[PDB]
Amino acid sequence: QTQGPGSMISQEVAKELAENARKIAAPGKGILAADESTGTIKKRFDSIGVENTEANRAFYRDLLFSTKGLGQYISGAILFEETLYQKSPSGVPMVDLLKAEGIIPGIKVDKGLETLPLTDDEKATMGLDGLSERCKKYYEAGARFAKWRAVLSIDPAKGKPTNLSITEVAHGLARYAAICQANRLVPIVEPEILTDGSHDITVCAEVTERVLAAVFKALNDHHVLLEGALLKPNMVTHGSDCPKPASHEEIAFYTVRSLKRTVPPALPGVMFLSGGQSEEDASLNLNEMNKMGPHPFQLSFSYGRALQASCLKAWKGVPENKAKAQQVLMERARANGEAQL
Amino acid sequence: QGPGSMISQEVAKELAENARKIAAPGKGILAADESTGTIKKRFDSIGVENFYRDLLFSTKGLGQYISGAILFEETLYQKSPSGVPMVDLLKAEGIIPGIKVDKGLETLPLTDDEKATMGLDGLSERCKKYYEAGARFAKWRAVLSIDPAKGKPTNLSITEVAHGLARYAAICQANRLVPIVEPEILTDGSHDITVCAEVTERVLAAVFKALNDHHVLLEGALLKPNMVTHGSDCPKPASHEEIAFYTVRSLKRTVPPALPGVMFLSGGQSEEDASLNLNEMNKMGPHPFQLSFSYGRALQASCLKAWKGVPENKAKAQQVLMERARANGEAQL
Amino acid sequence: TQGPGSMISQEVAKELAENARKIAAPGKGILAADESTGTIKKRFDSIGVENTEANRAFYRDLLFSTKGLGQYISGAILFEETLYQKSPSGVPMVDLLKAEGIIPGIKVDKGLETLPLTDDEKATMGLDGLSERCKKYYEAGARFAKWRAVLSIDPAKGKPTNLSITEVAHGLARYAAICQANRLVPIVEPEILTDGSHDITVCAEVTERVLAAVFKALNDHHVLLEGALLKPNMVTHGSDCPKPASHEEIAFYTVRSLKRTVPPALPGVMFLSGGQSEEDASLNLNEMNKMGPHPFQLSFSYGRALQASCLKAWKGVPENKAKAQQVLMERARANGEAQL
Amino acid sequence: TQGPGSMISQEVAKELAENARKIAAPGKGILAADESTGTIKKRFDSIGVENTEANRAFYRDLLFSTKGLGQYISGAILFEETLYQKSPSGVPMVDLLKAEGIIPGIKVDKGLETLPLTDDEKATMGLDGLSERCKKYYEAGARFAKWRAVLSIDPAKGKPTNLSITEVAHGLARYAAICQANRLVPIVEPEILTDGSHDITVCAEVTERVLAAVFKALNDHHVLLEGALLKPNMVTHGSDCPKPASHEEIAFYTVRSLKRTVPPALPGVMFLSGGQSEEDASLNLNEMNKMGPHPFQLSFSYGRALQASCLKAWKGVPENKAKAQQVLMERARANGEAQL
Repeated sequence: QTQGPGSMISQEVAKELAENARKIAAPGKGILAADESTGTIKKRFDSIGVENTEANRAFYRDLLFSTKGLGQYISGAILFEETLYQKSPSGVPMVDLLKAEGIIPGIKVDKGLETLPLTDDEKATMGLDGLSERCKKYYEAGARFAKWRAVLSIDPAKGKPTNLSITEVAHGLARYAAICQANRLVPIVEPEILTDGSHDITVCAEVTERVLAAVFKALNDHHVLLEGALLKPNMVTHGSDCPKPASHEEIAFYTVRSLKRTVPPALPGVMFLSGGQSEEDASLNLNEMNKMGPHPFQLSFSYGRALQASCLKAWKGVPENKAKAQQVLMERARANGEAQL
Repeated sequence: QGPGSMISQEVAKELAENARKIAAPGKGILAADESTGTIKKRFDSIGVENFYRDLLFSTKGLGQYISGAILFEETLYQKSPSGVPMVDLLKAEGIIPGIKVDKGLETLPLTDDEKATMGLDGLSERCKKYYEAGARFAKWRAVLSIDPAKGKPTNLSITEVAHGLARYAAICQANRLVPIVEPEILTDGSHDITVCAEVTERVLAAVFKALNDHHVLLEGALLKPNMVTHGSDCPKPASHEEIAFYTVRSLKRTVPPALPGVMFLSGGQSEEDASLNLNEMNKMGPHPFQLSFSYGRALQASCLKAWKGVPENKAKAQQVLMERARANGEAQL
Repeated sequence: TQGPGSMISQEVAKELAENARKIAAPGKGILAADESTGTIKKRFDSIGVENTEANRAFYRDLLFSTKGLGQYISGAILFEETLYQKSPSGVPMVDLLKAEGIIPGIKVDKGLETLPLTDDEKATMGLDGLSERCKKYYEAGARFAKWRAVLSIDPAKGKPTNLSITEVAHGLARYAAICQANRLVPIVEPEILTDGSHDITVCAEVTERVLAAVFKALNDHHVLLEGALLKPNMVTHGSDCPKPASHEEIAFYTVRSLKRTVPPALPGVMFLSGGQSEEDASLNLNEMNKMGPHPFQLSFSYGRALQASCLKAWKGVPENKAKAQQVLMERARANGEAQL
Repeated sequence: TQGPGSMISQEVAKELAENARKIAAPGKGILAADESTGTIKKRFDSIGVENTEANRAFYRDLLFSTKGLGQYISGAILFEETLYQKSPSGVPMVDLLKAEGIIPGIKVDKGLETLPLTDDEKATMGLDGLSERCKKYYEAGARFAKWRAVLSIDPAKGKPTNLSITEVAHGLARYAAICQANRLVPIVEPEILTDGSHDITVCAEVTERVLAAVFKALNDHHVLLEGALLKPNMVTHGSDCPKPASHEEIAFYTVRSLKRTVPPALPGVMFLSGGQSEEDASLNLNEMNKMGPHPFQLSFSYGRALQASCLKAWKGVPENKAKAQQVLMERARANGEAQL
């Protein structure tokens, strides 16, 4: 009587998933969000007088990924599907640039949000249909991790998040994570609890701990390998309309505590969203968290698109401005990494 | 209290009434809209190749014996050679259109090939479109296996099928479609009828708890399970009376009587075996829900056998189609 | 190939089913005669009677020896003392009940205790030694059990909380399985209090959630629904609701919540009636029965106030015995026929 | 904001965390001296000593009066009598313990009972009266509790079934919450027996399912993990397994199963061991500690065999006190050093 090999992730894949997961959530570093859609790229390119063409998107993302030494501060890069199959102007596959900097490619694989019937606009995350085939293709193209956004909200008067909300989120997250790992992708698990409301931080801690207990029990039920998975929740914070906002030390305290109360330490890392300005509250919050411990999980940042805002402004679509632009990107990347510690 | 917490009185009434009509006394559901390939096996006994849908739909009086018809999506938008939409022909007969909306099966990772049913993505939009085109019920098939040595059906299997069914059902009702819930427990294996009874009760308990959690209106839903039987390689086959007994017991043990009907899958049985089993079930006193057995395949079969591929036999082909529809229908009374 | 020890035996299943069917008779009801020494002290004081064991025996003899009472009473709840007690003329109480075909039963829980770190939400205690108690009670002639679980409705405080529901359903399932392991019919009692100003739609919602969880739990614990009974509260508005539901509304919602959650294998559903034929509960169950035939039998578990006028008529003095019994006989009668 | 009644207070949380941290000391272990009157009657009969309260008191006093014992002992399990016992010089046993910094605790469950219609799978009884017992125990000086749950592994029979796991988790979480509501640290004890021929991978799989369920339930019942301790079996092959695991494998899978399921807020995990320094468990725990620093402390809860040599050195002779204590001391020392 033994466990069948078909019931476990193989040695090869478990080692790959663990190694990649560990590299992606590096404390010195962060994930570059370079996955704007055509529609979002239009707004950005417009701000600098650049025409939104496929070729120019290739110029822009070559500008990002070919920045010499970026991998010292950037652990991974989120790509739009177009970019995953795209070559630079000089003929170099985007994934090859990333590889040259040791930056790990990833991609969003969900199909967005849909209201759960008979809830007060509480949301399910869709995308399981054809997800395995997508993950296979993506891995073959060079992606090594996935994203999948789930959303919960807090509203005590309306009983949010309802049981159904939490059940759905946990199930979707677990299915998506197992499917990812079946296709050799590290899943980034993302139960995002919105800050909408005037609840204070203790409420957010309570909700967070309940949601995370549920999510990890679900991950265990679906045979998800925590050693090859990552967690990206919101930090534990007061609601945006709370009249008594938490301090950075408090946010650090409650976030570390919720994680330690619910996250098994087999999970190698927990990441949080930062808007990529080194002085912003998310930086301060994470720095305060790192002052504590050290922890059973690596802490790291997933950077919003604004990280490369100045890079864009420096470049302006002008070839001659590449070096300058890339210099700027480095200094932002470095400074955000350093701000964590 | 509150507004968007409940199904409206209007919609709940429509769903309840349509579920009632679908699971009507003395009637069955016609399953004769079939694909290109699957009618090669069907044709090659009658030996014609390539109107048929017209032959099925233009059969006057069929509503007496047929409560619903299963259509493909394309058929919903299709018109008669006289410009009449197929769904308007079905409507004139009082026959309710329905459609299978799941996207088939996919292995649950790290299980021994137990299956998730796929198809929630875009499902709500599809359902809205189908209602607009005239569909009033939907069908979703989940599959589970029995294998005591391998712990099948596993907790993950049961959990996934219950989740997918409840999700599907809630979405259907959100788009004014009656959901037909089909948790199919395969008869593979050597287990006897007591094992199937035990598993069926566990599965249906999980499924109806999930349906409650997802706010599914039972009054506007329908259940389509296998009858409870011995496994196909079982050395001690169950009698008709035993099948009746354990099937009725499993249902009474797990299914709230707000559900208007239970319409059994053919499950690999003969038409007359299924008829006999249902008869033994009817012997077992009045039930809180309508019980039906499936026979669309047999109807389509004998109609095709009458047709033989010649345009001359149309009338005859329709007459027998009515006759058999009657015989099967009245067998359920 | 399922195995013997995984299911209630045929004989015991038959016994449980038959006793359950008998307990939930439509024209009849359960007599609540299980006053504690203290309660019975109170309303013995109400008629100037010294609360002694002998006088309690007099009183319950007077109840259970009413000739014909079995036409309107299907079961009787006893205090433990009474289960082992003889009438003053030497007849075992259970023998008196058996002569009238009245089935004896008894409460087996040990009351309520707050769930830690909840807002005063309650677990029902009583599982320790419960099996042994049921065995002995059966041995003494008991054939059904009672176990009160409590939940509250409070939207502002998220009540009933998931932990409340989970605890109640676990404890109920546990209790019921043990009962049946000792050949007792368990009366499953998830009582949802009427505290609050919520209207009837809120109570219907909560009742349906709670009952769904309860019956899933009963299934998880291998409980035989065929040999069990349910006694919930009727679905109603809150005691402080400004817009109260009507009798017809109450019937509609109660029947609907049951049909939406209770599997038909369950042979009966009982409700609390205060023992008067004209009160709200009677009219409610009446509207319920007017609403066509049901998968479950509907019945009444009468409160200790039913035999009150019998006690007033008795006044402890022996000469009134017959008289007292007459009163009882009519009372039950009036309460029986009113259900249908 | 969150209600203060929804959380363990700062003072109590701090007390629980500190006591838990002290109990799960890596260089130490828990002394088990909670024999009942019968058990101690057997152990005394082994060395020709009359089993009286006087002699029991002498024995307990000899154990707990060992000066310096607090170096290798962080806790002591007492039988209820011992908690209220005094030395011949009138010093409370718990005060002797306090002087050595050794923390007292007590087993509070009421043993196992078969879950109905299971193949003799066991529920743990003891929740009735548990809160009151815990309050009294704390008042007498108790600071931790023990509660043993038992599961088995049998693939052909589908053990541990869902009901077994569900029950174990429910009982453990209720008990944990009640302890913490009375300021006791609960040691949570989901014991998975080694009966069977399965190999270590099966045990690991089962352990991970069981622990996942236990910890979800601990969360559902608002159990403060910072003030709790876990005491599972090590992950090993079954006792009849033909292909036994190595010490390194046992360490690997045990550590893995814990890291896969146990949140790092839990200060420590303790395993069961005999009083033998070079026994399997000691080498296993040793192999575990070598696997770098862990998110929780690893420790030992010793069996009643630890003091067997002390008990034998005593010989019931008062003059033999001083030496016997040395025998315990040494016997403790090795056991502490064989862990790290």
